Amino acid sequence: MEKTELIQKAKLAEQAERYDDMATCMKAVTEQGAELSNEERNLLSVAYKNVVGGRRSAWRVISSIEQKTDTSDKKLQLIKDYREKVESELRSICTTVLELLDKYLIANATNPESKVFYLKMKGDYFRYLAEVACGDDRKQTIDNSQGAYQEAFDISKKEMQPTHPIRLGLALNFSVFYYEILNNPELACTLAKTAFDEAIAELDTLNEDSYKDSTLIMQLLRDNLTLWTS
Amino acid sequence: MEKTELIQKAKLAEQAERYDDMATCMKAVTEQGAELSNEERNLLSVAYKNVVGGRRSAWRVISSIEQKTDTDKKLQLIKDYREKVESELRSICTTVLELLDKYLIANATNPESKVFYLKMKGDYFRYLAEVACGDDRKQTIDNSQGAYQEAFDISKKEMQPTHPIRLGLALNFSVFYYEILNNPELACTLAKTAFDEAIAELDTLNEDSYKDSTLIMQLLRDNLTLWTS
Repeated sequence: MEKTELIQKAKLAEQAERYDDMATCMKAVTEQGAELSNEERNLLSVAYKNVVGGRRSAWRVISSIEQKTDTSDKKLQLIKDYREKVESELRSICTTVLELLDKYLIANATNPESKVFYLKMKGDYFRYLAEVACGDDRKQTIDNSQGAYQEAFDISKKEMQPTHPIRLGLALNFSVFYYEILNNPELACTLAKTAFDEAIAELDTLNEDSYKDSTLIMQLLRDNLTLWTS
Repeated sequence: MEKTELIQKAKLAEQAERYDDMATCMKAVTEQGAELSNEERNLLSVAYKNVVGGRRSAWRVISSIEQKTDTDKKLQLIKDYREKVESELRSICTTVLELLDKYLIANATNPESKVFYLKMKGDYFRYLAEVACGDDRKQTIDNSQGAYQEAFDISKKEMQPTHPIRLGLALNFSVFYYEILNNPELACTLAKTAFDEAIAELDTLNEDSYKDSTLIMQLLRDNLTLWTS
C-alpha cells in the first residue's frame, strides 16, 4: 500500500485500539525506505510500545504468580512454561523493532533529532529484553541498551534544547534504565533531576505549540523522582 | 492436556489479561464433552466476552469515523477495515454458537443451565445482528429473539426473581428490544418488570448473589433512566 494510506490505516487502527495492525502499518511504512517525519516516528513508537506493553504486563503478572505461591508442585511447571511463551513473544517483538532500527531507521537517519529518537528506541527495546534475560545475554543486552542510550544522550545535549520532548523523553527512559536495570537509584534520580532542572531553566524556549508536549514529560520525570525518593 | 491443567492455565491467562489464550483453554475444556461446572462455565463466558468486546468496540469506532467523517479512496479504506473487524466478529460468534449448540445446550439439564446457555446464544446472535445486513440479518435477529424468549419463559417459571442469571437475561433481553428491535417501550417494560419483581421478593435474595443482584438491578435502572430521558 502507498505510504499515505498506510498512515491513514495506522491512525484508524490507533482509534480502534488495534495496535497490532498499527505496528504492521508502521513496519510497512518503514520498510519502504522513505524517512519518517515527527508524526510518523510517533506513530511507529506508540504502536510498538502498546504491542510490547501487553506482553510486559502479562510477564510481570505471571512472574509474580510464579515466585509468590511458588511451593514446588506440578502446577509450577505450567506457570513457568506459560511465562516462557510470553517471553518468546516479547523477544520476537523486540527483535523486530531492533531490526527495523538497525536496517532502515538508524541507517537512513538524517537530522540528529531523528538519530536521538531512534537510538532511544534501540535502548528501550534492549532494556525490555534485559528485564527478561538471564546469564550471559542479559549482560549483553544491558550493554547494548546502555550504549544506545549514552550515544543518544550525548547527541541530544549537543543538538537539542533541554525542553525538547525527545531529549526529555530520552532522559526519562535513561533514568528508568539506571533505576530498574542497573539498580543505581541515586544516579537515576540525578539523571532525571538534571534534565528537569535544565528544562525548567529554559522554560521560555517553549511556546503555545510546544508547551504541552514538554511539560507532560517534565511531569513524568518529577513523578519518578517522587517515587524513587519516597 | 487434561481439564485440570486447562482450568489452571485459563486462570493464568485471565490474570495476565490474555483473553484469547483464556478462550482457547475454555473452548478445549468444552469440546472434551463433559458438562461445565459453574466455575468453568463462568470462565468460558468471561473469556469470550472480552474477546468479542474488543472487536465490538473497534467496530463502533470504525463505524463512527465512517459516519462523521465522510468526504473517495479515503472512505473505501475505512469500510475495508470495518469489514475486516466484521469478519473477526463473525468468526468469534460462530465459534461460541457452535460450542453452545453442540455441547453446552446439548448437555443442559436443569433450568439454570438452559437459561444461562440460551442467554449466551441470544447474546452472540445479537452481536451478529449489530453487524449483519440483508436476508442474513432477519434470521440472526430471529435466532437471537428465539433464544432469549425460551430462556425468558424458563427463567420466569423455574428461577427466583432475584437470581442474577434471571436478572442478567432480562437486562440483555431488554437491550435486544431497544437496540436491535428499536422498541424502547417494550425494552423499558422488560427491564422495569424484572426490576420490580426483584424488589417484591428481596427477602428471597441470599447474601451470595448480593454482589451480582445489586449490580444487575442497578444496570437495569441505568438503562431505564437512559431510555426514558
